[PDB]
Amino acid sequence: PKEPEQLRKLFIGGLSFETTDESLRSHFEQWGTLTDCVVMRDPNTKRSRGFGFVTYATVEEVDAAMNARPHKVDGRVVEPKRAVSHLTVKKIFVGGIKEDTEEHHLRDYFEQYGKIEVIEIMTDRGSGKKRGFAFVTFDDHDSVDKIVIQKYHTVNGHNCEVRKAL
Ligand SMILES: CN[C@@H]1CCCN(c2cccnn2)C1
Repeated sequence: PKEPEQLRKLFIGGLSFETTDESLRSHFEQWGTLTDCVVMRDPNTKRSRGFGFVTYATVEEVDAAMNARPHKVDGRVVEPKRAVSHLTVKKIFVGGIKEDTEEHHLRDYFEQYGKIEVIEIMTDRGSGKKRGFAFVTFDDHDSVDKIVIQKYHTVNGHNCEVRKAL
């Protein structure tokens, strides 16, 4: 069936106050079918609040829209983000990797979510032994947002716990 609607929405911040439901839709329809598209406005003045949201038919369409950033909508670069599960960060904690998980295990898996800048496999300050967790830093927050909404992460045969970090 259909992916949950929450996972198909993009919050668009930084809109030009002249962007309308129609111009936001015409822009974002380039990357998929939009089932919803709304500019948020003041209830009394009708003046734009400078943000809005679009809902795609599928998660792959959300991905396509995010991969097409930066988006310049009505002359202004906007800020799309997936809906809250916003804690906008570029780093994840990866736990449950035990002592046999290496850098290449984490890189080969996580590189398909985004461009990796740092992998830090955590070791004991006294003994140097691996502690069984790591941090991965990406160049952009959407990688992290995709990662943390998955129910499961399997890396090196381990079922891992993944959370946003700082
Ligand atoms: C072994 N438990 C670790 C130690 C410190 C890192 N940590 C987290 C968890 C979520 C986000 N950032 N860091 C928990």
